Amino acid sequence: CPLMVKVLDAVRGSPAINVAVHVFRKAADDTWEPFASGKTSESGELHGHTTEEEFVEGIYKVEIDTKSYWKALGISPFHEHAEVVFTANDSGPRRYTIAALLSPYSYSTTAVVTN
Amino acid sequence: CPLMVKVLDAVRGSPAINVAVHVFRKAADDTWEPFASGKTSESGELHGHTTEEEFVEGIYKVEIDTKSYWKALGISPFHEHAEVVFTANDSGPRRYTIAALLSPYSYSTTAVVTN
Amino acid sequence: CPLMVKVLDAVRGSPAINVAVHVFRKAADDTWEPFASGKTSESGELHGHTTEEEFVEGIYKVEIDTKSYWKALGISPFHEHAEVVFTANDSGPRRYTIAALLSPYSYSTTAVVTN
Amino acid sequence: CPLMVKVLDAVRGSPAINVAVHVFRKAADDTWEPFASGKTSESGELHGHTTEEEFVEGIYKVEIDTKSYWKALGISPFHEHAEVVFTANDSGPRRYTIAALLSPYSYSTTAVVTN
Repeated sequence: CPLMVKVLDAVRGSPAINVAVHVFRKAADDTWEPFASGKTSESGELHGHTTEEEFVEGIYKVEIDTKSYWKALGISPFHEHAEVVFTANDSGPRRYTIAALLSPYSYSTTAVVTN
Repeated sequence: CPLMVKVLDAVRGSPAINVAVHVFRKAADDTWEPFASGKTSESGELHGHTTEEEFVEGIYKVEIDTKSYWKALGISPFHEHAEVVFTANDSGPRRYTIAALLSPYSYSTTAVVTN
Repeated sequence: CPLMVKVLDAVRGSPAINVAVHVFRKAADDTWEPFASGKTSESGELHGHTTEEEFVEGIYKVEIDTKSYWKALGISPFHEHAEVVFTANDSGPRRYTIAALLSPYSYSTTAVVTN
Repeated sequence: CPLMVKVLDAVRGSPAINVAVHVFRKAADDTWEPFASGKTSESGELHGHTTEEEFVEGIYKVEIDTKSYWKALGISPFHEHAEVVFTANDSGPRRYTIAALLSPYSYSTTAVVTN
């Protein structure tokens, strides 16, 4: 899998489990189009999305349903969701890991791009 | 100024100056309508393009043009922009400060909401 | 105020109020000597206990009592405190703002240095 | 291994490789005492420190030589190092992962505690 998403909960000090993640690729009309989606596992990971075949260069959007996650915990959140928009540039045979750290009123996201 | 945006550069330890910010409000037809925009000052702050009257409840999107900022500094960043989407004032009027901390392959964003 | 400390609560989306902060300066004998201390205000800021004359170059340590803060809110946090250690003014006098963003199992800290 | 340290570089979008990490445990005299140390691997991880035998409850300090890491890259950093001080509380048979995200003028750290 060329694109991995890892979500952490900065409140409980745990993986963020059962979080819905939708991945989209930018299409000609500059409209978003579904690409991949799933729920994070107990390790907080959303795994084997697409293969290296369909993971072409382009603009991708990763949308993390943070709001539903916090509501499930009884915690009042600020964000409607977390969005990560980036360019996949084809250079070395690279894996992208999108990491997200969640708190009710803040999140951070980091890309780890490895050979 | 019920909506303030503050942007910091985590690489230089400075305010992120001259960063473009666009604010959208979700309209009735579920599309995004332009609400306010500006560039951060020398103190990394974007102030009042918005009044308290005009800043009614709704879903807002703050999009920070992080890519142009890194590129103008000779850096090729991961993300296209930083997006912050939230519901505003739905329990009455609040002041919101959206803080963003920028690195080339990482950003974080935090909301400070005061009465 | 050449040394300012600002602390935010990522759980409540608010300034972190009444947070204890201790600043130490490394002395000649390689131990830490007490330099300044205070509690954050309602705006989450700790201001001037320091003058520009007294804030000479050296290695400084800013220790933020995050544990007492979470516990006073009914929360059992991971960390004992947040520590920030840095060399100050070694190319002439600067203004430093140390920003800390707090969650129970996570914190981040950022330095903004201006001339 | 009951305690893992994972370090990321928010500048290059990579694991932070070859970073020196020193772990200390709080001793009776309220002095720090060496516990474990090593260099992060190419995956940015410092692995199999101690066993569950010697990883008892107590106050631990993880010190990450961020300054040497940035100097090796030609990047001028703010921090002397990053320090993470926490309490290991013995409850479920738990693994602690200490994650650190580094930028020249900022870092964040998160604990992921898992069964």
